[PDB]
Amino acid sequence: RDNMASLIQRIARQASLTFREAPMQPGFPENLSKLKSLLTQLRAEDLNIAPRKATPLPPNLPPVTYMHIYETDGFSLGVFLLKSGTSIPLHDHPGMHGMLKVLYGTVRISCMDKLDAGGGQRPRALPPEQQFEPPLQPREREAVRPGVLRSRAEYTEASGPCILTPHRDNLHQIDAVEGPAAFLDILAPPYDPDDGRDCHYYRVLEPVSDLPREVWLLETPQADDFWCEGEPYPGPKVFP
Ligand SMILES: NNc1nncc2ccccc12
Ligand SMILES: NNc1nncc2ccccc12
Ligand SMILES: [Co+2]
Repeated sequence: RDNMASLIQRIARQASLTFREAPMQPGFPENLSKLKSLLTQLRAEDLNIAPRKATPLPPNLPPVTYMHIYETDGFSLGVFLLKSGTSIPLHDHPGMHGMLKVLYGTVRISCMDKLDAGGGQRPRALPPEQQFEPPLQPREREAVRPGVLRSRAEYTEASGPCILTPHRDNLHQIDAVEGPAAFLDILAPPYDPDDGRDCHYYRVLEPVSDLPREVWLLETPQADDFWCEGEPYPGPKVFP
């Protein structure tokens, strides 16, 4: 069709409309569904990203890299590229909406939430006799929170986009399965560590089993061996 912008430009426009009057323009549910529809059409070749295959990882190379596409105050738009056998560790997205689309390879995504009384749960404190492996230091026991592990599935470019909300599937872990993988990620609002909106990491405690099952979650510092460095984005530019 004549004069159509690139798909990635149109994704960026729609995320901007989604996450920021006669006739009435779309509301949030309609805009979210349109954003989702655009992401379902996106292929790696639309970003000029050749699928990557396996090559031992030198200790100085990042396990994961990041391609910056665009960002505003409303959203961030970029690509994460995982090397073989790497993992984006379990983390949350506080108060955020998220949408991701696998471009190549296969990822295991585990989706979780911390219990929230605003949803009709009655979150309880960890019981004192409940023990774990490894055992919990006293300051760690006080910091444990209950949560629920909702799903743990493999996703490829043929899967629908994966969506999260402030209150549903807000925690996830992404493991690269059977070689390298990459996905396009939209986050809204973006992280802002200077304004106290950081990426928080977690571990699921193993005590002393189908889904969904309740679990115990402990926040933890970013792992020593996890870091994500930028690399050039080769696809169509998002203007301006
Ligand atoms: N930004 N660099 C790094 N950040 N965190 C962990 C690292 C581990 C090995 C090499 C580089 C690392
Ligand atoms: N699910 N992906 C991610 N979500 N939030 C923050 C991230 C930071 C680094 C790498 C991946 C991230
Ligand atoms: Co994430």
